Order: sequence, then C-alpha cells, then structure tokens
Amino acid sequence: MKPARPCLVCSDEASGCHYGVLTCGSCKVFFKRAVEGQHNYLCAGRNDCIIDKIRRKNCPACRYRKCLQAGMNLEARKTKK
Amino acid sequence: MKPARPCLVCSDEASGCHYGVLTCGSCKVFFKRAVEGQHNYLCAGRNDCIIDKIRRKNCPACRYRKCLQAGMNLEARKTKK
DNA sequence: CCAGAACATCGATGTTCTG
DNA sequence: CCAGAACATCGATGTTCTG
Ligand SMILES: [Zn+2]
Ligand SMILES: [Zn+2]
Ligand SMILES: [Zn+2]
Ligand SMILES: [Zn+2]
Repeated sequence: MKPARPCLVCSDEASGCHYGVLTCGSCKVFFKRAVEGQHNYLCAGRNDCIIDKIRRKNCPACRYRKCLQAGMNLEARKTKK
Repeated sequence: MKPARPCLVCSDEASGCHYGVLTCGSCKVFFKRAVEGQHNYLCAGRNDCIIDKIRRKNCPACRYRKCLQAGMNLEARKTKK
C-alpha cells in the first residue's frame, strides 16, 4: 500500500507543505477559504472536537482552530526559512 | 399549550406533527432519510452536541439521536390537526 | 515544489408541491 | 393537515492546470 505521513491537522495522507504545515489537499483549501473571510462558526460541542478523514467535515469551527494551531498562516512560503 | 412554533429538535419554525413530533421540514425529512438509508454518522465530541438551526448540520449523529429521543417514529400514528 | 484557479461530482440536506 | 416526492441548494473534496 502507501506508507503514511499524516497531515498535521486531520490525519489523512498529507500532500505537501500547505500554508506552512504538512497538510492534505482538503486542509489546504479549507483553511484558505476560511481565512479569506468570515470564519464565524459555532461549535456544537465543548470546543474540542476529535478529527480524521471523516469527523473533519463535522465542525469547521474546530478544524479552523486546529489549522491556526498547527501553524498554518497566509504568507507561509513568502518567508519559509 | 401544545402546538407551538419551535421545532422540538432544532427549534426552527416547526411545520406540524411530523413523524410523531412537532417539527420542521428539514428534520421531518432528515428523520425518514436517517432511519432507512446507509450513513456514517459519527459524532466528533461525546454525543451531546447542541442541535440548532445552524449546528444541526454539524452532528447528524447527534440530531438523529435527538430525533429518536423526542419520539419521532416512522411507522407511527399520522396526526395532529 | 507549492499557490490558487477553474471543472465535475457527489453526498447531505432543505423546500415546495402534490396526492 | 400531513407523508412523501420531486426539485434545488450547499459544501467537501478531486483533478488538472498555471505561473
Ligand atoms: Zn487534513
Ligand atoms: Zn467543534
Ligand atoms: Zn427542526
Ligand atoms: Zn455529536
């Protein structure tokens, strides 16, 4: 099969560095679209949801927060090292 | 009293006794679809998310439970007028 | 190699309509 | 008045190309 190198904010099979963190494709555009305005979402739980290839589309509030945490930031490759 | 505006499972405008319970189109529909379809409903938290006009898309696993909880039955007494 | 656009594709959901 | 059915929407997530 494939081995594995899991994305820093779900756990899917990562694609490359995205806006600064090893994330998959989805985390890639999810974060971009979230950041580019209006990320007002409410959590249905107590601000700590679990994540993964499925549960990830359950709560954008938490996913966006997990992006932020991983380090994902808009002008990543501008500075890299 | 008892008719009463608020959806018993997501407090939006209810439309009438749907499947047992005063409820809305969405939930109405959601219940049937829930009970006779294939799905991967899993909750990201610890199965007690708030269902609400918005969040109710977050945890269908939780909604469906709220459904079951509130009485909604498929093969049930069709009434309310 | 990563950014960001086009498409195209589904499953989930929602509303209006019609028996 | 309600079940169900027929639309019609939303939103994720491919894939595939640029620069
Ligand atoms: Zn991811
Ligand atoms: Zn959450
Ligand atoms: Zn409802
Ligand atoms: Zn839940």
